[PDB]
Amino acid sequence: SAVQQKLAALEKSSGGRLGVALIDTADNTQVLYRGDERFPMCSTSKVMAAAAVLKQSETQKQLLNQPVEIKPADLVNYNPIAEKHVNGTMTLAELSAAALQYSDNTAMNKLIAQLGGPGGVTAFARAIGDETFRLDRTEPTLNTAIPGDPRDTTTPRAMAQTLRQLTLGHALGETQRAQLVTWLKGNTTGAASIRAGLPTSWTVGDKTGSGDYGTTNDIAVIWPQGRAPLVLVTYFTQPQQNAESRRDVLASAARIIAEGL
Repeated sequence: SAVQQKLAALEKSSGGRLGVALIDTADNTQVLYRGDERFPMCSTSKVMAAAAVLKQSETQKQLLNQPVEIKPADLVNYNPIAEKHVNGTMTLAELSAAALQYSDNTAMNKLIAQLGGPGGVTAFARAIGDETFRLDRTEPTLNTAIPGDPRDTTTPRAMAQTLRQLTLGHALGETQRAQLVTWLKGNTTGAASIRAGLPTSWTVGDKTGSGDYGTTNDIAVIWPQGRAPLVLVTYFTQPQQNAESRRDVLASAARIIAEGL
């Protein structure tokens, strides 16, 4: 299609490897570009950790209000919110919000711990029917994004389907789903990524990710004004370990997708 030729050209112009999956929930049509290739998730994996905690809260009704101590030893490389609460506590809700809306890496590690390790995050993916997602490491080493390394990867197609289920479907309870949507809509890190390729009137909830090898990712649910929502996953990684982030590629891919709907 026109759209796949334009995405291939964008990819060729960028020097990297681009993976895209769009689900249009109006007709359940899908547009895929390298849709079954593995990409390093980097911080887009935080969505799965937060959703797993939300799932636990369907039975432990008070779980999100549970205080969790933030100690200096807990701090890793990027902790914009947890830093503000060292030697104090954050609730699991506050950690989930921090992980999602600020990409706080300490918060992500506390969510992983709450789930019993990376295996507990992966287990949740399996439980909701995602056989592709794998979380193997904690922060910050899950962002190494080494070419060919299957650790901490998923595919665009798999992540789109899973994001759809978590936000628009019923993999979570009604209150939990609404909370996740509210968290994603409040993301602060996304302005230059998918959002930048889309009409300003559209409502977007997204989670970015960044890592080594210039890895630059964004996964989004999109609510156009007067139109069924869309799920869009854009993954991008590059051949040089020290390559710079290319959020403009994600904006451009979103724009190409938006041209056609």
